[PDB]
Amino acid sequence: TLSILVAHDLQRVIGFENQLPWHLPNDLKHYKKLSTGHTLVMGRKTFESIGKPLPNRRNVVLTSDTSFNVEGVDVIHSIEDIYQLPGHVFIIGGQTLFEEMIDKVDDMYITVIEGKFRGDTFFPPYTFEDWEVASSVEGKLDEKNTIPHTFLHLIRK
Ligand SMILES: NC(=O)C1=CN([C@@H]2O[C@H](COP(=O)(O)OP(=O)(O)OC[C@H]3O[C@@H](n4cnc5c(N)ncnc54)[C@H](OP(=O)(O)O)[C@@H]3O)[C@@H](O)[C@H]2O)C=CC1
Ligand SMILES: COc1cc(-c2c(C)cccc2C)cc([C@@H](C)C#Cc2c(C)nc(N)nc2N)c1
Repeated sequence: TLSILVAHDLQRVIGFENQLPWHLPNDLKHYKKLSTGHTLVMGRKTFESIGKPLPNRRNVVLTSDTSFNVEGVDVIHSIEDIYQLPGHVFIIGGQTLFEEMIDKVDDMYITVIEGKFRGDTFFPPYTFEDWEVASSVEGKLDEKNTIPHTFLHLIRK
């Protein structure tokens, strides 16, 4: 199966100057959980901002740069390449990837940040008519997680 995994605010902002405008450990913990034992696909400029890759899951990068051959990471160069990848595959960003993939994924896992942050990169608009709300869970807030957030699981009708 093919899923989107994203965190966006109330105006679908996802990043500002190449990092997440917010910091929310519980999203990261939530993000962390589902990814384990699966494939993750990202645009070069997303991987760039992480540098250090994630343990215990197949990290794949999409770039047209054949020249890049960075240690311990699989490379692809087109969308077709994605179709030919076993197991459960996750689209993790960034924008230009989400834009391309939103109409191809089976379901979506969205953390909705209940706020309005300044951003320069966005998640594509989408209507609930196309999307069965399979689940909706309010995130708990403590001292380390100060921002209201909702974990959604949207499935295409
Ligand atoms: N809130 C969230 O859940 C997340 C937010 N972000 C945010 O996203 C922002 C980055 O967004 P964006 O600029 O879109 O970054 P991307 O990682 O999506 O960079 C896009 C790159 O992917 C490659 N690419 C995309 N499509 C193709 C294709 N069809 N064929 C070959 N290569 C392709 C290109 O690389 P190349 O030119 O080398 O070929 C392109 O430059 C950051 O600000 C970051 O903070 C990122 C992930 C998650
Ligand atoms: C090292 O672990 C990361 C750290 C950051 C990071 C943070 C949290 C703050 C400042 C700068 C950076 C680079 C970003 C990520 C990216 C890959 C992601 C993601 C993502 C998340 C967090 N949630 C949902 N739902 N989808 C997502 N694709 C991973």
